[PDB]
Amino acid sequence: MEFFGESWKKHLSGEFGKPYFIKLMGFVAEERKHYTVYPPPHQVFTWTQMCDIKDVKVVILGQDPYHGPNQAHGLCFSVQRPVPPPPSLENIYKELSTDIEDFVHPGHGDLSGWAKQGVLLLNAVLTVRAHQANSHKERGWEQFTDAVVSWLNQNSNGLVFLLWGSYAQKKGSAIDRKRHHVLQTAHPSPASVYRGFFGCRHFSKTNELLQKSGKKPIDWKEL
DNA sequence: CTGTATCTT
DNA sequence: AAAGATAACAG
Repeated sequence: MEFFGESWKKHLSGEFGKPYFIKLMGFVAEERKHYTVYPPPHQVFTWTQMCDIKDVKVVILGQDPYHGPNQAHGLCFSVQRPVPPPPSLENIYKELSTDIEDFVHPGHGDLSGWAKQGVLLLNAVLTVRAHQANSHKERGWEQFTDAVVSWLNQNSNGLVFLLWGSYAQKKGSAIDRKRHHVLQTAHPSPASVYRGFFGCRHFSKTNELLQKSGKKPIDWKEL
């Protein structure tokens, strides 16, 4: 029992011994000694703890973790109780309300409900220095997350990838566009949401693509 | 009014 | 690479 869920560890451990990862983890450790880094150590890999890797069906991809005190916890866009939904999440909920008829604001920002249904809540970069958005980009996280996306692309079928923001969209290259579905839009952050997110209907679209593939749809209200 | 991306140089 | 411009709205 530990940081990486068993199935994920079993399919990603090969990255552990690679120089870029040994260097990456070294960087994060040094940063944590001089600054506050989010999320906490034991929460950087929460996204491997919600469901078996062979059960992922949808992948919502973000940029990097929330950089405010105790928001980030391993699942992209999610915040544990009693932390109130951050602006980006309130925008996700707003999109969900007009996109999904029955969806109503859950009264909290914890997205474990989606994750448990097979929605991988990943960010392109997995750690961030307090108060500095995307401060840990280009340190090795992207290559690690490329490995994640790559395993899914190669070992799964009919997955729905949701790329939110320019950085997440960089993963676009790694996905067989005819073997999987890739939907891309602006980051739900207030600073960019008006660039396409509001009105993207990614949630209903995901379910329609899912149904056509013969998979049960995600119950976005199940939170 | 301040804090929450994206494009350009 | 890093910073300026630009932008849109809830707390």
